[PDB]
Amino acid sequence: IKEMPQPKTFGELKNLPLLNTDKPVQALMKIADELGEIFKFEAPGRVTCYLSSQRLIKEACDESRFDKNLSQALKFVRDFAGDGLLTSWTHEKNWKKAHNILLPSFSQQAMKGYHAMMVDIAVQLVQKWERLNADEHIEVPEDMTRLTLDTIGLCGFNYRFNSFYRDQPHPFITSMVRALDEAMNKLQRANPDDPAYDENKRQFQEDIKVMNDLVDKIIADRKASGEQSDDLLTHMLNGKDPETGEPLDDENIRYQIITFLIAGHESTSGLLSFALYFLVKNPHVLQKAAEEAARVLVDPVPSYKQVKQLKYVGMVLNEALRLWPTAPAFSLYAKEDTVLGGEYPLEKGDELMVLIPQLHRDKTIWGDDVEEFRPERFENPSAIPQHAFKPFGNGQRACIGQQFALHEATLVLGMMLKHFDFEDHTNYELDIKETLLLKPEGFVVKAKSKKIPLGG
Ligand code: HEM
Repeated sequence: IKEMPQPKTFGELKNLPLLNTDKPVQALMKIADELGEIFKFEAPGRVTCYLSSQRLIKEACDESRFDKNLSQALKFVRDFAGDGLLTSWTHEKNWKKAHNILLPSFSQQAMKGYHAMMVDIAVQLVQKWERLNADEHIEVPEDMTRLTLDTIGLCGFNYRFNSFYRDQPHPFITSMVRALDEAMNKLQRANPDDPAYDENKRQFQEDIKVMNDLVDKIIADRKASGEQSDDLLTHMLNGKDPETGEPLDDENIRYQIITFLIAGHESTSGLLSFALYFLVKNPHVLQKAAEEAARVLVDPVPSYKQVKQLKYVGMVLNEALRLWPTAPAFSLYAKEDTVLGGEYPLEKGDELMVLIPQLHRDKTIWGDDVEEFRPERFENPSAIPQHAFKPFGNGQRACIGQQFALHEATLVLGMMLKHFDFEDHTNYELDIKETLLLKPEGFVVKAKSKKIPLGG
């Protein structure tokens, strides 16, 4: 039984002066390098505990002792994501019900049905880049976000945002992105009911009606035609919880649709952008990956089977997730009084954060060279110690989109590698912007086409 390690406290400010940054996760990582696998963090009126070692994180992942907590971010996101799967407590009736209904629609098998729609958008991306003039360049996260949003839109509810036809995004995306940005901004707002934020709260209400109006209209449209589809909306309209026997109601269906867009777009865009960041910085890995892509992707458009044979591209994406998991933290609470790691007593309801980028640099698990980009670490996934690699969270509250995200990213990165050579023409210095997610801000490349025809 030990006192919990903790950074210096500064009077009433507690540990807050140590996070005077718009990159708190990276600052927290530096604090963990100093204090080790657990420290307590205090701010005026809040206390949390940050875990970074596999040894402790494997205890935190025992679901009989700790359940998912809604961070303050998730709470503010709940004002428009409602009781969709991401922003619900595990005890909510609609959590268990939407989970049981939705899980078969997110399985590896189910990816066979979304494949044609993911290729549709992936071809539009390849075509965009094929059509650039020499001397133009690519804005990487901006184009990955066009792709992921359009793919979730199409696979999710057969709606085309048509992001590659636009300078200014579709109104629904604008409202969604501004809603998220407002929810993030609220976290560091000292005088929230001040008059200066009345414009903020009106705009926030406008963006919610825009999102709701569109999604309610498409749901009602679909119920009136009876059209069936290869989309998640179809499954939610037809599905019944095997446990209660009930279906989702229209309002919850709307929240799940908004939730897929929130949960899937930025996180999957980051994963593709970081993977392409590490490849252009490690030309020898880029060549090995491009060699796989040429060997495997023999038809003008990839089959589902082919995507599954892209094992090295898969390793690349897992190593990008090791170094910079794009959702860098998830929050947990103690369900009852407990002792963590035989040393730290926790009281019922105490909060823990899992600092995933630090977890992923546990030298006792990964070897001393943790900063190096080595996809080969993932050659044999079953040999990786249990709970060492957690970019998709944990247990029943893990990412339901994991197979969808991975299949999407493998497909797209395999086609990028097949069709283009890449140049890091600005010698880009990694700049990791933090919102709810990580992304390599300002990352730009040039792509030189290999002149390989696409398909019907
Ligand atoms: C590679 C990109 C992705 C990463 C790194 C990621 C990561 C995560 C993480 C860490 C969680 C747990 C959140 C928490 O504990 O508070 C989560 C949950 C969730 N994600 Fe993802 N995710 C990704 C892609 C997607 C996609 C493409 C979708 C949807 C199509 C999606 C939908 C969801 C949903 C609905 C939840 C809540 C699941 C539940 O609690 O029942 N994610 N994801």
